[PDB]
Amino acid sequence: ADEKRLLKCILHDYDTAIRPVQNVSDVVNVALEVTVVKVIDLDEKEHVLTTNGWIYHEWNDFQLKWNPSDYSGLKKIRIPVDRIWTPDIVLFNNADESYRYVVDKLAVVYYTGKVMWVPHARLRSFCVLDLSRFPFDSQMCTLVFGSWTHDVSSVNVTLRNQSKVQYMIDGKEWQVTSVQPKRYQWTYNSNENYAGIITGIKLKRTSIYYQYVFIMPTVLLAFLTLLMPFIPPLGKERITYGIGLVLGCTLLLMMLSDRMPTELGNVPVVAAYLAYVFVMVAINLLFAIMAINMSMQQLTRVIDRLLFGSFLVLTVVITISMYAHY
Amino acid sequence: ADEKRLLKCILHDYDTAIRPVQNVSDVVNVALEVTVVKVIDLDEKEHVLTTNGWIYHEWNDFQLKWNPSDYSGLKKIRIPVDRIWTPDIVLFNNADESYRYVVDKLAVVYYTGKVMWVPHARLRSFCVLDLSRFPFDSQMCTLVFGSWTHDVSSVNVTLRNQSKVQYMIDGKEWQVTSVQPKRYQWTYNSNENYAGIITGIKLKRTSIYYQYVFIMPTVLLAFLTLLMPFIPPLGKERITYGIGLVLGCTLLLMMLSDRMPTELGNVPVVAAYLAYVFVMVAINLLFAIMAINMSMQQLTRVIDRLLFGSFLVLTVVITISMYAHY
Amino acid sequence: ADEKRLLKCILHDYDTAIRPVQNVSDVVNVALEVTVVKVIDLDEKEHVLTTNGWIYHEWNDFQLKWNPSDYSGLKKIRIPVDRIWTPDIVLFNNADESYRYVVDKLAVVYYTGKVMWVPHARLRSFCVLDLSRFPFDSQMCTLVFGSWTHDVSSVNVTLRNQSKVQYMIDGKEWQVTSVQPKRYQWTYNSNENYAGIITGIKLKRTSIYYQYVFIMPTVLLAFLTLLMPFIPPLGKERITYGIGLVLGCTLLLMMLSDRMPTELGNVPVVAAYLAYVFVMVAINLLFAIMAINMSMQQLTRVIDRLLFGSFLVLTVVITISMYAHY
Amino acid sequence: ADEKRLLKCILHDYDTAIRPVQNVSDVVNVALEVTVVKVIDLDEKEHVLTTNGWIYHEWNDFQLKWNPSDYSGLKKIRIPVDRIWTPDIVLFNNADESYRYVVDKLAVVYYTGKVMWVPHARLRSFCVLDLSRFPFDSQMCTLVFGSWTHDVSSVNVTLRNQSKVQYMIDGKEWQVTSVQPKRYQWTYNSNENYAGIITGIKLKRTSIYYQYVFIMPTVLLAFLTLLMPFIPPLGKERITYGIGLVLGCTLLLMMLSDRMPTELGNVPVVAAYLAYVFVMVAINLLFAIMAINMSMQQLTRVIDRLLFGSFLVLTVVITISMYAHY
Amino acid sequence: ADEKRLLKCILHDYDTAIRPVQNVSDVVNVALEVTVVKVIDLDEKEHVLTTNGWIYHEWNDFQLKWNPSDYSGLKKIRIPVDRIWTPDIVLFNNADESYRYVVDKLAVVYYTGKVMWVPHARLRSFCVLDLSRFPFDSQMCTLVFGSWTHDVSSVNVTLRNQSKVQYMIDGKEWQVTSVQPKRYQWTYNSNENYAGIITGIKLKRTSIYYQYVFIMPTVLLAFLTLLMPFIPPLGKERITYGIGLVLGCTLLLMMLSDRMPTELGNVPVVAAYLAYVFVMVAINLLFAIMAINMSMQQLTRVIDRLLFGSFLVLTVVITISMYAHY
Ligand SMILES: *[C@@H]1O[C@H](CO)[C@@H](O)[C@H](O)[C@H]1NC(C)=O
Ligand SMILES: *[C@@H]1O[C@H](CO)[C@@H](O)[C@H](O)[C@H]1NC(C)=O
Ligand SMILES: *[C@@H]1O[C@H](CO)[C@@H](O)[C@H](O)[C@H]1NC(C)=O
Ligand SMILES: *[C@@H]1O[C@H](CO)[C@@H](O)[C@H](O)[C@H]1NC(C)=O
Repeated sequence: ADEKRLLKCILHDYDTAIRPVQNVSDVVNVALEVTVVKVIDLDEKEHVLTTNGWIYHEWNDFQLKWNPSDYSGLKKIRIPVDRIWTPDIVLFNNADESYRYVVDKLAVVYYTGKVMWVPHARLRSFCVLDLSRFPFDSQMCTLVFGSWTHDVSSVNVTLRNQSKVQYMIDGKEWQVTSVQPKRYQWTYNSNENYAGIITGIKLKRTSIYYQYVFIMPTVLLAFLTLLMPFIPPLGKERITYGIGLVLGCTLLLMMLSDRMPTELGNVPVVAAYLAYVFVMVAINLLFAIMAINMSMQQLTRVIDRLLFGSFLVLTVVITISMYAHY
Repeated sequence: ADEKRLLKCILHDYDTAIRPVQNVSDVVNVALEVTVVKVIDLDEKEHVLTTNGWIYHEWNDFQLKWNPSDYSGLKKIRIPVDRIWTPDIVLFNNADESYRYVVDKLAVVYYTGKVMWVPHARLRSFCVLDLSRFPFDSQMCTLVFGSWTHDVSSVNVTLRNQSKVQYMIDGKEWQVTSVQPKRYQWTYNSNENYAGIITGIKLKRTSIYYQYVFIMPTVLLAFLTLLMPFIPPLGKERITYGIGLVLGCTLLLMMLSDRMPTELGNVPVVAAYLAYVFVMVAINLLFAIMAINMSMQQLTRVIDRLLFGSFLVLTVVITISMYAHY
Repeated sequence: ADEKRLLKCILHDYDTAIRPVQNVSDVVNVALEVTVVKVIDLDEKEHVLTTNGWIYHEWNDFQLKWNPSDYSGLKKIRIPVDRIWTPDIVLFNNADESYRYVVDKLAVVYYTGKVMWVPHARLRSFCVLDLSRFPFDSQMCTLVFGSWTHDVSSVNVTLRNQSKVQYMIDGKEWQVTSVQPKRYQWTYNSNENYAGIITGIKLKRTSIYYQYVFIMPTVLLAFLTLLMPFIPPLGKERITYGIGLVLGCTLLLMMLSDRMPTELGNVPVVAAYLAYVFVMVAINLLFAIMAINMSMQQLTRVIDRLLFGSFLVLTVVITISMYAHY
Repeated sequence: ADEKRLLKCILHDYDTAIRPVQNVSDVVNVALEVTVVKVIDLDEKEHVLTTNGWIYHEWNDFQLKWNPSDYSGLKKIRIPVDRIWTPDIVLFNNADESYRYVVDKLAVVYYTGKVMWVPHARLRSFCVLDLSRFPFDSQMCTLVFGSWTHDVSSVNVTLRNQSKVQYMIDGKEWQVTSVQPKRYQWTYNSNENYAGIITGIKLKRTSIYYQYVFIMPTVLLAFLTLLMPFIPPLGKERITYGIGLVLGCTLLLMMLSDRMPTELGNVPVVAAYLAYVFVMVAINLLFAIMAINMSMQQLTRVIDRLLFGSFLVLTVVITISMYAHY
Repeated sequence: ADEKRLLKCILHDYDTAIRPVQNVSDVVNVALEVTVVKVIDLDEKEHVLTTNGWIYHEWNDFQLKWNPSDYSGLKKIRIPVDRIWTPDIVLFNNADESYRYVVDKLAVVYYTGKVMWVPHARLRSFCVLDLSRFPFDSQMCTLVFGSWTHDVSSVNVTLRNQSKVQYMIDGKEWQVTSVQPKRYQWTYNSNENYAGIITGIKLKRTSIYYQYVFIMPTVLLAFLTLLMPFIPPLGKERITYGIGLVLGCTLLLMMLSDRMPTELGNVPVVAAYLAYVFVMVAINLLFAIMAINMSMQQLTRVIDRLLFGSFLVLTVVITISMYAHY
C-alpha cells in the first residue's frame, strides 16, 4: 500500500481551484507544445479545419514535492485530471460547440513537481483560405492556444525549450507542413494584457480529385466552343451545338456551386474560367445568329475567320495564364 | 498557504442558490456586455446566425467582502463558477438544443465584490432577414439577452458603463458592424415585468459568390433570349434554341431552389428575374410557333421587329430597375 | 442572514423523490400551461415540427411551507429543481433522443405552495401533415403532454385556471394559430388510467417560395405542351419540341422529389399535375409519330384540331379544379 | 411523514450494484415486453430503423420486503432509477452512441416487490431490408434484446405471462405488424452462455410517393422508346429523339442512385427496369444508325416492324412478370 | 447478505487511481482482443469506418482476492467500472469526438482477480483507401489500440493466450475478413517507450450498387460512341448526336463526382474511363466538324472507317485491360 499513502499524504488539503504557486505575486511558467498527427477534413463551406493531435503541457507544482529515496522511487505517478489542478488554455478559434477532450483523464507527475500531461483531441478550427489559386493553392492555417479566464498575472504560456518537432506529414489528399510556433502578446483590453501561442500549418492540396474532375471538362467544353464557327450557318445544328454547350456549361456551373463554397473571398480561377467560356458562348452564339440572319454574296467567311483567329489567341493566352499558376 | 486560507474562511456557508444581496428586498444591479469576435455562418434555410463571442457580467457580492490590506494584497482571485453564485441570464432565441458554454468554468473575483466573469460561446440565434434585396441585402440581426427564471424584482440587467465599443470586424464573406445595445421593458405577464438587453448587428454581404453563381449566367442568357427572335422560322432551330433555354432555365431554377431558402418573405429579385426570363421564353416560343404556323406574304418582318423592340425596352427597364439596388 | 437560515430549516430532509402530498391517498392538482413563442421548422421528411416555447407548471407542497409575516416577508424564493421535487411531465412524441431542457435549472416558489416553475425548450414533436392540399394546406399539429411513470392515482395534470392565452404569433413563412388545450383520459393499459393534455396549432402555409418554385414552372410547361399541336410534323422540330418537354419534365420531377419528402399520405396536386403533363407528352408524341408516319391524305388538320381542343378544355377544367382549393 | 420513513428504512444498506437476490446461487427472474408505438423512419442508406417504443420489465426485489398493514397501506411507491438496482438489458443492434432513454428516471415498487419499470425510447436498430421486391416488399426485421454485461448465472430474461400483444400500429406511410417475441439461449462457449429476446416487425411500405416518382417516369419513357421506331430515318429527328431518351434515362438513373441506397443486396427491380430500358435505347439507336447508314431501296420497313413486334412483346412480358408479384 | 459483506470488505481503501500492482516497479500484463460483430459503413469521403464491435480485456488485481470456499463459492461478482481501476486503452484513430462506450458500466471479476470486462462500442476508425481498383477493390484497413496516458513502465498491452478468432463475417454489401492481431512498440519519444495492438480487416466490396450505377451506363455509352461515326456528316444530326453525348457525359460526371469521394489519392479507373470517353467525344466531334466543313470527292469514308477501327481497338484493349484484374 505505497501509492495509497502517497495519495493520502499529497491530497491532504488539495483544492482543485487554488493557483498552484508558492508566492502569490509570482507567476508560473506554463509550457505548451502542440503537435498535429493527421488532417481529417477541410470544409471550406464554413472555413472549418478538423485535424487530430496532442498538446504537451509542463509546469512545476509547488505543493507536489516528495523524496523518492525513502519512498522506493516511483517518481512517476498517474493522477486523474479531476483530482489535480488543470490549466485553462484552450483554442481561441475552436469550431466545436463544446471544447471536448479525448482520453484527457489522467496526467503523470514527477517527484520534482514536473507534470508531463499530454491531452489529445481532434481540434476543429477556422483559418482563412485563398481560393484564387484553387485548386493549385497553398492555403495556410493557424492554430492558436491561450487562456481567457486568467491573464499573465497568473500563468506564463511559454514554448518548449526543445523544438525538434520539424516533421512533414504528407497524406494521400493533403500535405501538412509544420511551422515553428511563436509567442504573441494578445491584448484583451487597455488595463489587462493576455498571451497566446501561434503555430502554422502549410496545407498543400495534393488531391488530384478537384482539378481532375473540374478543370478537365471545362477545358474540353472550351475546346468544343473553339470549334463552333467551323460549322456552316446553314447546317441547322450550329445553334443547336451552341445551346448544347450552354446546357453543359450550366451543368458545370451548378456542380461547381454545389462544391465550391458559398463563403468566398476572391473569385476562384476555375469559376472565372467557366464564366469566361460562358460569355465566350454568349458572344459566339450572337455572331452565329448575326451570320445566319444576314445570310437570308455571303461574305461571312472573312468574318468568322477573323473571329476564329481572335478566339484562338485569347483562349491560348488565357490557358497559358491559368497554367502558369500550376 | 494564503489563498487556501481565503477559500476556507470565505466559503464557510456559501450556498449556490441564495441571492447575493444584503437587504432581502433590495435587488442587485447586474451589468451585461456582449461582444461578437467573428461571424461563422448565416444560414437562411432556418434564419440561423452562428457567431462566436463573449459575454461580460458584473455584480457586487455582499458575502464576498474583505480587505487587501491585512490579507497581503492579492485582490485578484480565480474561482470556478460551480462554487459561486451564477446569474441565470441567457439568450432568448438560441438555436442550439442546449445552451452550451465554452471555457465557462472560471471567473475572477475582487475584494470589493467585482466579478468579471467572461463566458465565451458560439451563439446561434434567430433574426428576420429581408430577402427582397437578396443577394444585395443588408439584413439586420438582433442578439438579445435576459432572465427567464427571475424578473426585475430580483436583479437589474444594465449595460456596461463604457459604451464606446464601436469596433469594425470584417470577414472574408460578410462584414459586421456593431450597434450599441439598449435595455427594454419586456412583459412576460400583467403582474410581472422583465428586462431585456438587445444589440444590433449590421450584416452586409461582402461575398462575391452569389452574384457570380446566379446573376451573371441568368442575365446573359436573358440577353440571349432578347436576341433570339432574329432566327428565321424556316431554320427549324427556333424551337430547339428556345427549348434549350427552357432546360437551362429549369436547371438555374433547380440550383436557386437548392440554395435560396424555403423560409421566404418577399420574393427575391433574382428569383423574380429568373421567373421573368422563364415567361420570356414561354412568350417568344408562343410567338415563334404562331409565326411558323402562319408561314407554312412575308408579314413576320414587322411582327418580329416590333417584338424585338418591345422586349428590348422591357429588358433594359428591368435591368436598370434591378441594378438600382446596387 | 435570513434567507440562509430559511433554506437550512426548509431543506432539512426534503428528498427529491417523495410525493409532495399530505395524505398518501390524496393526489396533487398539477396544472400545465404550454405556450409556443416562435416556430423554427416543419420538416415533413419525418413529419417533425420544431417550435420553441415555455411550459407553466403548478403544484402544491404541504411539506414545504413557512410564514413570511414574522420573517420580513420575502415570499418569492428561487430554488433550483435539483433540490426540489419535480413532476415527470414529458411530451409524448418528442423527436430529440433526450427530452432536454433550456434554462430550467431554477424555479420560483411562493409561501403557500404555488411554485411558478417555468421551463423553456425547443420542442420537436410529431404530428400528421395533410399533403393532399399542399401547398395550399392547413396541416394541424398536436402537442400532447403527460406523465408516463406514475398515474392519476399520484398526480392530476389539469389546466391553468384562466385560459386567456389566445395569441396570434404568425411568422414570415408560416401562420400559427393557437387552439385552447383539452384534457383527455388517456389509458396506459386496461387496469391503469392516465391523463393527457393536448393543444392544437393551425399551420397556414404563407411561404411564397414553394408556389413560385413549383406551380409556375409546371403550369407554364403544360401551357407549352398545349402549343405543340400547331407545329407541322414535317418541320423536323415537333419531335425535338416534345423531347425537350420530356427532359424539362424529368428535371422538374427530379428536383420536386428532392424537395417534396418521401413520407407522404395522399398524392399531392403538384405530383398529379406533373404526371398529367407527362401523359400529355406521351400522347402528343404518339400522335406526332402517327402523323409523320402517315405523311412519310393530309387529313391531320381535323385530327390535331380536335386534339388541341380536347386537351385545352380538360387542362383548363383541371386547373380550375385545383385552383378551387386555394 | 410516512413515505419518508419508508425511504429511510428501506434504503438502509442498499447499494446500487449488488444483485437483488437472497440465495447467492439463485438467479432473479426478469421479464421483458417491448412495444412499438410509432415508427420514426427507415433509412436504408445504413439499414437503420428508428422506432419509438417502450420496454416493460419484471423482477422481484429481495430487499424490498415489507407489509402495508402496519404502515397505513401505501402499497405504491415511486423510486428513481439512480438509487435502485436496474437490469442491463440492451438492444443488440442499437445505432446511437449511447443507450439513451426518455423519462427513465422513476419506477414503481410495491410491498410484494414488483416493479413496472417502463422506459420509453426512440430505438435506432439495425435490421435487414429486402429491396429486390421494391416497392411490393414484406421485409421482416427484428429487434433483439439481451444482457451483454452479465450472463445467465445472474438473471433469467423471460417474457410476460400475459402475451395479449395482438395490436397493429397502422400508419399513413408505413404499416407495422407485430410478431410475438421469442427467447433463445445464446451460446458463446462452454464456460459462458447468453440469452436473447426477439421481436419481429413486418414493414408494409404503404408510401405512394415511391411508385409515382420512380415507376411512372420509367414506364412512360419505356412507352416512348417502344413507339419511337415508326419515326423514319430520313426525318433527321430519330437520332435526336433517341439521344433525348438517353439524357432522360440518365437523369432517372442519377435520381434513383441519389434515392436508392448504396448499401444494396440484390438489384432493385425498378433499377433493373431502368437499366433495361436504357440498354433498350442503346440497342434501338444502334439499329437506327445502321439503317440510316445503309439508307445512303427502303428495306427498313420489315426490319423495324419486326423490331417493334419483338421489343413490344418482350416489354409487355417483363412488365407483367414484374407486376405478377402482387 | 454475504455479497454486501464482500463489497464492504474488498472496497475498504480502493481508490480509482492507484495502479493495481503488488510491486510498484512491476508492471501488469494486460491482454486485449478486439472483435467486430458487424460493420455499419465505410465512407471514403472522410476515410471513416463505422463498425460495431467489442473489446476483451484481461488483467489481475492484487487487491481483489478472496477465498470462495469460506464464502459459499460465488467467485463471479459484477462490479461497475466507475468504482474499480480501469485501463485507459483507446483507439489511436477514433473519429467520434468522445471515445464513447455502450453498456460498458459493469464488469464481472473472479476470485483469482481475472477480470471479464466486456465493453462494446460502435468504433469509428480511420481507413486508407486504395481506390485504384475502385470499385472492384480489396482495401484493407486497420484498427490500433494503445495506452496514451501511461506507458510500458505501467502496464503491458499483450494478446490472449489463444488467437482462434478466424471468423468470416460476410455482409450483404461488404465482406469482412479478420486478420490476426499483432503487437508493435509505439514510440512517443526517444526516452519513453509505448505500445500498440494492431488488427487488420480485408474489405471486399460485395455491393452491386456501384457497378450497376456507373460502369454499365459508361460502357454502353462508350459502345454507342464507338458506333456513332457511321452517321453521315450531312445528316444534320451528327453534331446534335455528339452534343447529346456531351450533355449525357456531363450529367454522368456530375453524379459520379457527387458520389465518388472528394478525398482521393490515385484516380479511380471509372473516372479515368469517363474522362477518356470525354476525350473520345471531343476527338470525334473534331473529326466530324472537319468532315462537314471539308464536304463543302467525298473521301471522308476512308477517314472515318480508319477512325472507327482505331477507336474500336483502343476501347476493346483498355476494357479488357481493366476487366482482367476482376
Ligand atoms: C515569461 O513572460 C516573459 C514576459 O517578460 C517572457 O519574456 C518569457 O517568455 C516568459 N518566461 C521567462 C521568465 O523567460
Ligand atoms: C436599474 O438600472 C437602471 C438603468 O436602466 C436604473 O434605473 C437603476 O440603476 C436601476 N433601477 C431599477 C431598479 O430599474
Ligand atoms: C383532480 O382534482 C380534481 C379537482 O377538481 C378532481 O375533479 C379529480 O378528482 C382529480 N383528478 C382528475 C380525474 O381530474
Ligand atoms: C427462466 O429460464 C429458465 C432456464 O434458465 C427457463 O426455465 C424459463 O425459460 C424461465 N422460467 C423460469 C422461471 O424457470
